[PDB]
Amino acid sequence: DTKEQRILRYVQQNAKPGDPQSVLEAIDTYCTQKEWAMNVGDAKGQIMDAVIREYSPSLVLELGAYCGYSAVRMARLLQPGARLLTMEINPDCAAITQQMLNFAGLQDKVTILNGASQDLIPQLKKKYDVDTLDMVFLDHWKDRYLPDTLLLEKCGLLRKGTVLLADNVIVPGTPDFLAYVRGSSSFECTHYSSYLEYMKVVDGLEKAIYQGP
Ligand SMILES: O=C(NCc1cccc(CNc2ccc3[nH]ncc3c2)c1)c1cc(-c2ccc(F)cc2)cc(O)c1O
Ligand SMILES: [Cl-]
Ligand SMILES: [Cl-]
Ligand SMILES: [Mg+2]
Repeated sequence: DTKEQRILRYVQQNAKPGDPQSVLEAIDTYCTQKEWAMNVGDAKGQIMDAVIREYSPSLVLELGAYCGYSAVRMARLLQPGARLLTMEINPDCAAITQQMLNFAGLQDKVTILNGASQDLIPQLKKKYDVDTLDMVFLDHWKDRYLPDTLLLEKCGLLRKGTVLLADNVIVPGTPDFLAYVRGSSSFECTHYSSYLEYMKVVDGLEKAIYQGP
């Protein structure tokens, strides 16, 4: 019996089906009071919400769903018809995420793909009928942020104005990605200082807006 299963059960027993906000609150309570977990959390979550509301993206890709906290956070603010694709390599966590979204009533807005970003990204166009992405949320292995950004570009998935939003650019940190986007003319970057989920430790989000070649 895992921490992730305990989080899901806590949601199911302490939130209201179909009420995404109650789901977020339940997860944040459990992770504050019972067991820490690597959800983006409320501090960084509020910044995410402000970004999502600014851009109202029609198609979002998330790398690293975990238990679905960020997927619930984003999907609850998407406009009608807008969609989120989220990728998760750990099959147990993919299943938790699907159940989390089902409980939240967000399952028609989100597709949870069980697999590795580097395998799935090149299939997005032909298999998932993607043209280009409006926003990408990076929250998977930190050493994959840079390679998968470059892969997204190679596959023609970025357009002028695509918003990349990256978790954990301070802790654990993603130093190659951060140096790269901040030094590249193809990205316009902004740093949003915040706190590591459920902890009094500084962390932050980076927004990197793609500008084309
Ligand atoms: O490391 C982190 N997250 C990534 C991660 C980690 C483990 C497993 C997976 C498996 N999921 C996965 C992987 C690769 C993938 N490829 N395609 C899809 C896909 C999906 C992903 C993380 C760590 C901390 C943290 C830990 C400890 C601490 F002290 C402070 C902070 C805080 C966070 O907010 C974090 O996000
Ligand atoms: Cl999350
Ligand atoms: Cl928090
Ligand atoms: Mg994270």
